[PDB]
Amino acid sequence: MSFPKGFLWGAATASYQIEGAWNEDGKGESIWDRFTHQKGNILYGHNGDIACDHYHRFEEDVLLMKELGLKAYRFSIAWTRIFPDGFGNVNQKGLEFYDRLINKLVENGIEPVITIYHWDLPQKLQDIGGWANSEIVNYYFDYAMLVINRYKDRVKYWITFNQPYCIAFLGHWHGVHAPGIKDFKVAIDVVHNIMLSHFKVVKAVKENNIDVEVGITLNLTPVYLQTERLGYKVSEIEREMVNLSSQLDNELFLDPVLKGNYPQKLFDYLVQKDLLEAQKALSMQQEVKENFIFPDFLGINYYTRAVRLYDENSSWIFPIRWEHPAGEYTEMGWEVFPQGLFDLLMWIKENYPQIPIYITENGAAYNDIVTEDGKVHDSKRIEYLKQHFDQARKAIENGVDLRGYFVWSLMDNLEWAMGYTKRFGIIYVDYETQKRIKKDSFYFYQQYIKENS
Ligand SMILES: OC[C@H]1O[C@@H](O)[C@H](O)[C@@H](O)[C@@H]1O
Repeated sequence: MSFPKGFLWGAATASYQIEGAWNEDGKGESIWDRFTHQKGNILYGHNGDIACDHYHRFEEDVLLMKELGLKAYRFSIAWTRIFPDGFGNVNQKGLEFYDRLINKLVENGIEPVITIYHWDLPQKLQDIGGWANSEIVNYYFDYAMLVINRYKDRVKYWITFNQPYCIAFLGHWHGVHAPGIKDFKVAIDVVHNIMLSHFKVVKAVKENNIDVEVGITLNLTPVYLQTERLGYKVSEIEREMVNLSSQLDNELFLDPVLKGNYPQKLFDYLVQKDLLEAQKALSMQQEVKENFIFPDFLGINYYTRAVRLYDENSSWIFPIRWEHPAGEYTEMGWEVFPQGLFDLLMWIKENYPQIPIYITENGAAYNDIVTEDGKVHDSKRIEYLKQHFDQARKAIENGVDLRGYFVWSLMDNLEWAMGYTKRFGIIYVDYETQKRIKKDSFYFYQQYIKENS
């Protein structure tokens, strides 16, 4: 069973994680510039001031992509490089960088896939409440339409948002991501404003007859029951409560994007527990129904699963706990579970309308060391990729409309609050010299693309 003709074998990055040049050429301050410049937020006080210096070295990086034989390259645009203040003055030097990057990609036969928002909100917009302020929808819209209109001739695939779960909950509930806010109700407001922002862009692309594909990227976590792993009888309350908990991860974002409503079971529970105001629940349902429009593709970020069970006295917002099955784990503490990719894809196929699917991120963090001969023998990363590739092939064989696969990541980069301590690249980056070293996984992926295209 072969991968389809034209399958987009890719690699992915995000602007804040690789670009550096955080205050060059009139670039405004982002919430991640602010967050990493405050003590106690990032391991080892790492920041994205320099990162992989991709802003200056993009030409050499594109050459590595060509050598690799990528069909596509997924990256994000830094809003603050285009509108330093979020709205108003457009920065010509910002636009010129992405002009040069995109042209270089096109010259090398690589399909650009652009994430419009990958977490780096302008701090000036955060100053007025960021994603919690419904004015953000229009500011985002103007930014998105500017870049789409400028690049639509060279860029066919656009992703409105990457991982709304993180933007909302990690950014505004747990506060482990920028902007570091800790309020569940604010986080739900953010979810809603993201959905409206997304819908507005999809609508404008259709209504203005812009010939591009617009999607959104969600991290999805397939949830499994510890009780079933153990062979016990599953109680009704357990199944119900674990289902609720997994709706927070998955359905809360899939349902509005693909069906035009929020999951009602989740909302009923959140209102009952005074985690969501009854009025807001009704308004959110109505506004999403009014503005809903089906997208052109679904982007899925997949890394691992979760195993859960009922626990009446848990400190989580649902009475559930997590369990840790035996097996292999990455430096992130994430279970290596390729089967979860297959189960997830089949579950999307069976429970949602037909839609093309791209795996916009999948990869693994291992503690790479460079040998004396200047190599990186990341055989565990290779095994991780090989097994997930195989599950993707199996999903295709079972009728999933999978159209691409982007490895996270093209190169080692700043892993947000974990700093540079987590290496996901198929290319090693020595942060002292900015040298790029092709890992063994680079050559494995190169070969894999060659024999599956
Ligand atoms: O946490 C590892 C990776 O998770 C993904 O879901 C995010 O989109 C990436 O930006 C991040 O580097």
